[PDB]
Amino acid sequence: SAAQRQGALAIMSRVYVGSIYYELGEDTIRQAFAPFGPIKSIDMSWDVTKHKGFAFVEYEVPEAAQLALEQMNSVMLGRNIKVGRPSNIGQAQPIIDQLAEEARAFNRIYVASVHQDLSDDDIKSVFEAFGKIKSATLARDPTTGKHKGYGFIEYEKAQSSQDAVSSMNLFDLGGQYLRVGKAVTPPMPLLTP
Amino acid sequence: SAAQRQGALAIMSRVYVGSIYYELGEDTIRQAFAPFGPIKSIDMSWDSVTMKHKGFAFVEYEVPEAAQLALEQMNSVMLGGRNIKVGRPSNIGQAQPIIDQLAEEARAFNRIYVASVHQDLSDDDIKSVFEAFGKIKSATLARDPTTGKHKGYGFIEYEKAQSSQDAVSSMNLFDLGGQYLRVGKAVTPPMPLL
Repeated sequence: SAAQRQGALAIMSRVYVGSIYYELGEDTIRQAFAPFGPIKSIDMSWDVTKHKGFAFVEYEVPEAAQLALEQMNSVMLGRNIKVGRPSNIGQAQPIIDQLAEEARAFNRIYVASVHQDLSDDDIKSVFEAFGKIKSATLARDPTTGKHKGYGFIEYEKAQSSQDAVSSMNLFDLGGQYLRVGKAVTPPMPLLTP
Repeated sequence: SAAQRQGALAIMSRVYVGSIYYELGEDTIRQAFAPFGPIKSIDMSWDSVTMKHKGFAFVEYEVPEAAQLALEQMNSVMLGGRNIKVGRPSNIGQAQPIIDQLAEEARAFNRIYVASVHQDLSDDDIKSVFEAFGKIKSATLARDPTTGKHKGYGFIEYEKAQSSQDAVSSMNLFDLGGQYLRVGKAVTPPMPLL
């Protein structure tokens, strides 16, 4: 149902961050996870005595959490943090799996850490180098219209999309490294079909 | 030094597996991590009084590449959806320089690691399937010295970096037999001590 696919997406957008050093606060966390997408919010455990060592970071989109998942299982001054999906995924797993399946019918990729000055056509040009693009569009603040550093690209061909992730992830663009990954949800996840 | 590059490789071959459910034993762990490479050994915490394990263990592979793939691929579920967490060992500090040094040298080669290679596939089979992404300089499966039977994994070297990149991008999780190859970029140079 629309409401269910909505609650799965919500859960799909969260990552458990564990083993947070004791001096580290929401700001270091935020700073360390933002390259995968603008942080929507963060829930840090709280104790008497400072946080219980863990938190929950929520992105605006599932793709961000997936990239963060895959890329942050590492060090906040060699091995401290562990990253993972939230524990109450069970009941939502069916729809999530259902979503991952629908996503495969599209050759859609997610791009993050897009420098503020790059525009849509810039994105289109760099990326259209792996294949004919059906669409490439950066997300933006409705109020302002300024793009929020990430977006989605749709290729005509699966190989094109595959080549792009393989080639452009961690690609140095400005003093920033793009974070690229395959979409984990279909374009508009809940119409009527 | 030869001895130092040796101790880094040793550390590079280990992954911390955490949040192990309380009934799970060394066998489930072994079974869940072997697709990335044959397990050399496993060290499971133990509580001498409770009379059970402390929830974590240390799995050692025969090679660093296995641990890297396992690292990247097992941060997931052993009954539920999310139980296990995977990571590198905590005493990497002193060895980080050499490890970084190793990762740097590895980039001068277009070498990939392939695991979960079915027992019947031979070297040339590997060569053929993979030579489809580029001219291969070498493709060779590891084997038991005693027996000579290949141990399910091996290394391939392409002439070109794009070839190697296309292969990992294309062949990882590639269904070959009732097995899915685990492919990844080498993390060490061919013979890290000469």
